[PDB]
Formats: sequence, C-alpha cells, structure tokens
Amino acid sequence: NLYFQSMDPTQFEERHLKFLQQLGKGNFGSVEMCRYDPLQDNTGEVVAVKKLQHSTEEHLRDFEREIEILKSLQHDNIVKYKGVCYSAGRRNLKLIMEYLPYGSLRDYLQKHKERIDHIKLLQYTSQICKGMEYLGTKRYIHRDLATRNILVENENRVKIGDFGLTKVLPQDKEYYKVKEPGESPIFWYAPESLTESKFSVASDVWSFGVVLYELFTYIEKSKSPPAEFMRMIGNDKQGQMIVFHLIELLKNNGRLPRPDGCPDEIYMIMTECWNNNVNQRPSFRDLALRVDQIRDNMAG
Ligand SMILES: C[C@H](Nc1cc(-c2cnn(C)c2)cc(Nc2cnccn2)n1)c1ccc(F)cc1
Repeated sequence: NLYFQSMDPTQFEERHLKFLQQLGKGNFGSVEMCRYDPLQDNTGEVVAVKKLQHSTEEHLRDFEREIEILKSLQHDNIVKYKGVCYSAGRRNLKLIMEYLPYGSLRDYLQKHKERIDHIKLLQYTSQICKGMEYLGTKRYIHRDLATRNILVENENRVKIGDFGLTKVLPQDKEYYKVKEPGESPIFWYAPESLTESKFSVASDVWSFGVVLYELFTYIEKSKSPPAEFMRMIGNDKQGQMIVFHLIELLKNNGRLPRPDGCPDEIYMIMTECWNNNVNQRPSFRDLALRVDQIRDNMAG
C-alpha cells in the first residue's frame, strides 16, 4: 500500500509516441508500429506497441501479468521488451517492444517463399527451441506456440513474439491447470491439455511439434493444422463435436501427415514431440541439440 511498484511512466510518454502503421489484430489485442521521437525532430527509434482490443478489468489485469513476463525475459530469440506507455493521461497501459520488420513467421512463410529453403527452416526451428529452453528456466509455459506467434527479424533470425497465454508454473507443480479458459488454440493442444486443461513444458513441446509441421508445410493452402485435422475428422462437423473427435483421434494415434518434401528425420522429430506419454516427449534442450547436429552434419 505505502509505496507502489516501480513503473517508469516517463520512458515512453504518449505525446512522443507517433503512429506509423496498424500491424494486426491478434486475439483481444492490437499491435501498432510507432516511432518514439522525444526530441520532436522526426527521428527516434521505431517500436512496436501492443494494446488491448477490449479494455475490461480482467483483460487489463492479465495484460499487466503478460507485460511482467515479457520484461523478465532477455534472450536473442524472444522479442525485446522496451517499456510501457501509460497513455490516456496514465489511465491506460500499452506495451512497448522493439519492432521486427518481417512480421509473423506464419505470414512470412506464405509471402516470402522466394527466400526460404530447408536450411532456413531448420535455423528457425533451432532458434524457436532455444527461446523455449529459456522460457523453461523461468518456469513459464507459453501455451500458444504457433507460427502466428513467432516474429521474423530478418532472413536469419526469428523470435517468439507474443506471450498472451503464457502462465507461470506454481512453485510446487510441473503443470498449470487453467481454470477459466478463454478461446483455445485446440489444433496445437496436447491431449492432456484438451482433456484436463493441464499445461506444462511438455505440452509446449507437443505444440512445438505442430510448429515444425507448419514450417515444412510452407503454410500451403489446405495444409494448415486446422484444415488437415478437419479433413481427418470430417469437414462438416461443428461445435463441440469437433473437439470430441479431435480428442478421440489424438488419443488413438491420429496425427498430422508428413508434409510433402519433409525429410523422414524431421517428421520423426514431429512424431516424438507428439507423444501421448507426457514424460517421453523430448526436452527443448534435446531438440535444439538434435536440430543443430542435423544442420552441422550437412556438407560444408
Ligand atoms: C500482430 C503483429 N503483427 C505484425 C506484423 C508485422 C509485419 C507485417 N508485414 N511486415 C513487412 C511486417 C510486423 C510485426 N512486428 C512486431 C510485432 N510485435 C512486436 C515486434 N514486432 N507484427 C504480431 C505478429 C506475430 C507476433 F508473434 C506478434 C505480433
């Protein structure tokens, strides 16, 4: 009560944060490109600014937690936190980050195939794994690992880009049980997340297996995880029937197919991530080493 937590409300003053572009509407969030020009000279750093879409009390509280999570992370493959802008005369909150100029990995794969080959896909795979190793050291569970939530800095570097669903493990448990779910990315969820709302490092590994699938499908039309799972379950199914069939399919070893052109060894990594036995999934450290060994064992 007596002394409120630190903040730094002068680092990004709203009057000096200049709009450049709308980047996208995620899920209950909106991201802008802005320039922070404290000298009012038309210069300054370009930044990304994440804002809420629906400013309810619950969302503002969750957003503060998300900001604290991102501020606690410093790693080459995690988007860089810069600060907060307490706009509307210090009656609102906006998250300030570095700006990564190629956008989401999902869109980059679809729009920039001219500059993507398997070597790059393996580099991105390795980088995502390393970002996730780092999250695990903080006991953070991402819960939404998907190419749409990874950002592309340049042809040689990706970073995990959004943390809107990330949770902190309890001190005494190796999973977080989510007890008020919002919208759920079911086609990236491990079976125990679908059936028990349990999220862990191991369920992030399951989702990483879906990310790896995404990379090698080159986000081809009809090849996305939702499209392929719906083809397998039945395209006409709606509502909860989708979830019932997805669970039954996964529990009995139904899986996304090997993408066209995907090496057998890379599909093997996918299938090992997609183990119904949580403890038998590889760690992110195992995966980073294996991927980097594959890369390093190539000629040259
Ligand atoms: C919604 C936002 N969309 C978006 C689009 C583009 C873009 C499009 N086209 N081009 C040439 C660039 C750039 C950025 N950059 C950012 C965003 N947040 C922080 C740092 N950088 N974000 C986003 C996407 C994925 C993700 F994981 C986090 C945010």
